[PDB]
Amino acid sequence: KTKEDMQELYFPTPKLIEWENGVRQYSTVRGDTEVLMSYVPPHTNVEPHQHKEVQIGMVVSGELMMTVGDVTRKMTALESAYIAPPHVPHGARNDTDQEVIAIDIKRLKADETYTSPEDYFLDIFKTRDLLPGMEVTFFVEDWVEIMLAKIPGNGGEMPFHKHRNEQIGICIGGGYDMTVEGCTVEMKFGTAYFCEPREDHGAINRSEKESKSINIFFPPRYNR
Ligand SMILES: O=C(O)C(=O)Cc1ccccc1
Ligand SMILES: [Co+2]
Ligand SMILES: [Co+2]
Ligand SMILES: [Fe+3]
Ligand SMILES: [Fe+3]
Repeated sequence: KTKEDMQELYFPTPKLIEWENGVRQYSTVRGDTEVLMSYVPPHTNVEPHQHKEVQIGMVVSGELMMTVGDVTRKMTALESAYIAPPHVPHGARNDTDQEVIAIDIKRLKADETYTSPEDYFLDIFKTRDLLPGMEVTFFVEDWVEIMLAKIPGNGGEMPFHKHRNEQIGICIGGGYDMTVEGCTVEMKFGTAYFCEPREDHGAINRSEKESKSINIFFPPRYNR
């Protein structure tokens, strides 16, 4: 209805969560899904836990030793992702001298079955550009597609559209305008958006440089 009301739906205001061990997170929520961007300090353990929600994790900057179930893997920035199905224990250590920036999606929606690869970690692959100039890379599982998109500056654009797939995402680069229904927000590093099925959305990068985004489809839209 109103601007504020749409903004709070589609571009929820984040809360900052701080842990005793020094991890800070920015949490944004719409209904069945939470996006959490975490800053994990050098040489820090993230204690293992487990929960009924599924969790998808990816590193955006730095390098993170991640453990899902009994699989431990080194996660490289923008080249790694895993799914921890409901109740599978997971934890991590930033074993480096550098901060780690990560994103987690935590989700529990009716009528979704949360499969994962047998060893949890997904394999990235390129495809042809989504639109010319807009390079994308994906991880895909039966119920979720993760699309990393580089939107060029100087008017790189995703035309305004809708689809039945739910689509949630986060700017992980400089910035661009994103619009959902009646609300346009200037995306910054970390800004999350949530589109329910059929809500119209599009984006335009008017800055002078490319911006990156992680865009996640429930269920897959491109690699079905
Ligand atoms: O492919 C789609 O459905 C999209 O919405 C893609 C997208 C990519 C980058 C910014 C906004 C939307
Ligand atoms: Co978790
Ligand atoms: Co879309
Ligand atoms: Fe939802
Ligand atoms: Fe320009």
